[PDB]
Amino acid sequence: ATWTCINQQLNPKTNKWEDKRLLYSQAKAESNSHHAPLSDGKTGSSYPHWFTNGYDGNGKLIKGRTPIKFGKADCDRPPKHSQNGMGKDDHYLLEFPTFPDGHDYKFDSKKPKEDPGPARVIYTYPNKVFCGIVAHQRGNQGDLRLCSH
RNA sequence: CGCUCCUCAGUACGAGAGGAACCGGAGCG
Ligand SMILES: [K+]
Ligand SMILES: [K+]
Ligand SMILES: [K+]
Repeated sequence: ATWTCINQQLNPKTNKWEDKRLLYSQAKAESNSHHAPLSDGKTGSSYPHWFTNGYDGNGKLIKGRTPIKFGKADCDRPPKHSQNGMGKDDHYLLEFPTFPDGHDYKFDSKKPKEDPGPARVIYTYPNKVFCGIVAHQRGNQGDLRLCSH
């Protein structure tokens, strides 16, 4: 499919704060999460890595929080995250950068860190069940939000 | 001792969405 993500970017090809409308191919996003390692950010970029989605390692939900209205089960099922993330029983949401040109992220180069952009593909652990494509509202930082489609 | 860079380490430690230090290396005061 294809997800529409809205984001405010300071179009360096201008400088000003512009309201871009990015379109992502669900197919390509999934491809991304597959070519991506199945670990909890112990890579140079730090991706992919756990997306708490408002939760804690227990499955209990953090104060003043509200999970992403994902839809499909699993994705909305309180996670279970244990330290290395590699809990022989754990199950949680991972996040990885995804881009409109749906190229695979250089997950291992810190210094210099390939800019991860505003969007990420969220998929289950350890089955990589695509959940959705969320993105920051302003720039490539801040609070994540589930885009439309 | 102070500052820049590497490294430590995307580690430790986090979960307001991130993220140190000590040791060590290069340099300036
Ligand atoms: K971690
Ligand atoms: K340092
Ligand atoms: K040092």
